[PDB]
Amino acid sequence: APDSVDYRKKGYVTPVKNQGQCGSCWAFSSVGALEGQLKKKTGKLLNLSPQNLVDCVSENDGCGGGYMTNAFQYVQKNRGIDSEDAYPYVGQEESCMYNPTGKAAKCRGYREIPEGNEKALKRAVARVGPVSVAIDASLTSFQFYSKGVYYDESCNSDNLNHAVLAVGYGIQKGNKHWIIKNSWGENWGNKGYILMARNKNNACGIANLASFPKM
Ligand SMILES: *C(=O)[C@H](CCCC)NC(=O)OC1(Cc2ccccc2)CCCC1
Repeated sequence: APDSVDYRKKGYVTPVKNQGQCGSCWAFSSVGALEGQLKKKTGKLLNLSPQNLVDCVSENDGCGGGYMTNAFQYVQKNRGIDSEDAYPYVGQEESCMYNPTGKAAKCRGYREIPEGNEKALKRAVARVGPVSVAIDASLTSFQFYSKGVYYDESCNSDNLNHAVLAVGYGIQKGNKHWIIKNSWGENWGNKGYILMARNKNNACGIANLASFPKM
């Protein structure tokens, strides 16, 4: 009886969002990780504010990209992150309008998964919850994905360019996989999700930049 986990059934995941014309993949990924830990610690979750991260995380580059660890760092220093409702996503960077009245979660730090270790990533997903990850999502085969377990050998593990959220893992038709929540709208892939090959030599670099927030 193989290990399997789907945090969507557990109430750790919010509906799929859409970055729009904004390289904010990392903000949705971070918010997604924070949301999982929120549910796990407080028993309930809310939609956190990715726009809050885009505008305030000065260490990152807004619509120009950013690292999830900088996001977590920010929330800890700032002593809070706004809810999606208090700081709505507009799809482009603007001045930092963080307001403590709309706080919906806190962060006390973060941990990175040892680079390249899918086993460690598997344990983290199982012991912590949804984990922020990065991959190479530039391949056409990746972008037009619709079902099954994605695997394309050309995927370059040394070219991480898109941040996502690992909300679980398991196996389909004999092929092990990671359950990945994207931020290109539910119109993308399978209702916004995509199953990516797991234990297939770290395909797409799925484990080269994984981390989660301590809450
Ligand atoms: C996801 O929307 C962004 C898109 C960036 C627009 C150019 N991807 C991203 O943030 O990539 C990471 C950070 C980064 C950005 C640019 C060059 C190098 C690194 C890399 C993996 C996760 C975020």
